[PDB]
Amino acid sequence: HHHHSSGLVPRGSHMAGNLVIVCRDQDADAFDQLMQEYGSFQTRLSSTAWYLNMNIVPETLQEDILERVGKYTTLYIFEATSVTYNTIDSNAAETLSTLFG
Amino acid sequence: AGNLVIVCRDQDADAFDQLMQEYGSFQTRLSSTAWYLNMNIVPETLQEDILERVGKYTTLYIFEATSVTYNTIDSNAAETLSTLFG
Ligand code: NA
Ligand code: NA
Repeated sequence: HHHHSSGLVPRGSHMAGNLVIVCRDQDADAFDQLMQEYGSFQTRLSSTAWYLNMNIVPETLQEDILERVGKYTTLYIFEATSVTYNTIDSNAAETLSTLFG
Repeated sequence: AGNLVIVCRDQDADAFDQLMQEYGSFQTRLSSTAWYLNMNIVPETLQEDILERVGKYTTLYIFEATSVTYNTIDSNAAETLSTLFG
């Protein structure tokens, strides 16, 4: 079973807010430093994209990030309602089912 | 339509971007490894399509999005999101 999907459901330890944060390549390392502050509630999907399970209004996260990295920084924050994904890595798959619900 | 965010690993960036071209003005590239797509497509169908063309061991994530907030230097992304997202 390498194909998976989740409706990112709030119930139990899965918070209601499901966010996808994307930056530009040039800011990858700075966004990662910042995302690590959210602990086990985020995971890095690529050098420039993260998933965050947290009850935070997107515009508020945006103001927070711009205050730290600078107001001329490019970023995109989406509220997600589902995820469909594929991985070949057994270790990444268990992290992800847990993080996604 | 539906609002999708597609993310791959850095190793696959060139292959994904070639493939995302078929969606024309309905997609915009946000970074090397992330795209926004405005299209009426089932996410598992998009996923099966991608895996058939890039390889079945490829890592990918497809999110259905219900809102976006952004600040950007990329004129194509600003225009595509502000016009198509809703
Ligand atoms: Na939220
Ligand atoms: Na096809």
